[PDB]
Amino acid sequence: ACDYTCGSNCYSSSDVSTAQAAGYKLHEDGETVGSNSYPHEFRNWQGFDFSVSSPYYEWPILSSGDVYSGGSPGADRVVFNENNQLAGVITHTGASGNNFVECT
Ligand SMILES: Nc1nc2c(ncn2[C@@H]2O[C@H](CO)[C@@H](O)[C@H]2OP(=O)(O)O)c(=O)[nH]1
Ligand SMILES: [Ca+2]
Repeated sequence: ACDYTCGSNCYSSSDVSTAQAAGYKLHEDGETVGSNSYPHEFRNWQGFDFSVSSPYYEWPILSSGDVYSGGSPGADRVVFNENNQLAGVITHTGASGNNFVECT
């Protein structure tokens, strides 16, 4: 069980796909939701080793299973590129400061 584990949140590949589709849709229409304007470009400061090509975009994936629509983001995120490919799943949980750690 769990294709991705961010902290204690367990996500299946289906949860990730759904979250990605919603994030990508907004990106291609040029729209954003939430105070931090999601989805927004992800600069990958930490140099995560994503295999897919940049640019990258940060989009919240909620543990409640709902698609993000502007409320509180939480700590988990799906990163995808303009080719609509999954770059990876990361979280703020377990990281210090304003950094991320990859979900296992
Ligand atoms: N932690 C972090 N924030 C990022 C990254 N890429 C983009 N951001 C967010 O997007 C802005 C533009 O690069 C940054 O100031 C940062 O704002 P936040 O800390 O407000 O999320 C990244 O790799 N790591
Ligand atoms: Ca952020």
